[PDB]
Amino acid sequence: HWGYGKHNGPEHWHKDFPIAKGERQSPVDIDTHTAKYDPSLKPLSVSYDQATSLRILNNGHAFNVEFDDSQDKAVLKGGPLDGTYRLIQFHFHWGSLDGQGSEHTVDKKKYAAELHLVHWNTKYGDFGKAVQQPDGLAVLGIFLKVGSAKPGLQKVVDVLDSIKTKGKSADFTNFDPRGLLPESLDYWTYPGSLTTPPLLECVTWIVLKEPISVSSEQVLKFRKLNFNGEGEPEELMVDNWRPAQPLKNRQIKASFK
Ligand code: NA
Ligand SMILES: [Zn+2]
Repeated sequence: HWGYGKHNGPEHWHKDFPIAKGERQSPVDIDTHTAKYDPSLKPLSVSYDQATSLRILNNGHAFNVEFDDSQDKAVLKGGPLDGTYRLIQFHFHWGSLDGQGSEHTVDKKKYAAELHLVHWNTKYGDFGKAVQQPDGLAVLGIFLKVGSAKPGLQKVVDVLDSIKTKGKSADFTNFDPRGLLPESLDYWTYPGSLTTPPLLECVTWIVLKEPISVSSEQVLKFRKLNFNGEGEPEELMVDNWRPAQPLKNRQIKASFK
């Protein structure tokens, strides 16, 4: 019954998921002046040319665009990562107004939304086994600010009418996630967790420094989605973000000088 409301939101999650108070929880605030440049970090290799999207699903918390991860098509490697991580899905977190919505913050700044491209380490064979490992996942996080429209996002925006409520899905083939990337791949990285229950501490976070711009109209359509199922009282899907969590004994590294 976890969600984002007063009675089931982030402040309650620890009761069913005690790791919510663990040692490597996400998201965090990125304090830009103390994130040291690490010249040993490699350029990020984002290889999405062969990505096969399949479907888009409203899961009652966000919407997921799902990919065929049965072969090494769309993969992330390099950067802080050892080996190869396969893209399984992407989703967003966003706010009720433009001044909040992101999960990570940058010098306490909240962006209007945040895109998460979720990948699993192929050395573990399946996603379910990967989430039993401290290096099982790599999530590429990209901030969204409101300004000019993002052309590569419009196909997502236009299908949302068909998945308004929890449990609805639609065929979503031939979507190219390269259209959601900014120009620069400069990033910050740190070890963390899933930002929704079960909050598992599996994730190498890679957060890009450069936001993408989306239009007010694009994010307004996100905010017309529903957390509820069909036939139930309408609860707009907004403010589906977890606030920043204590950094504890971690360092955030920058890929850029
Ligand atoms: Na530091
Ligand atoms: Zn997420």
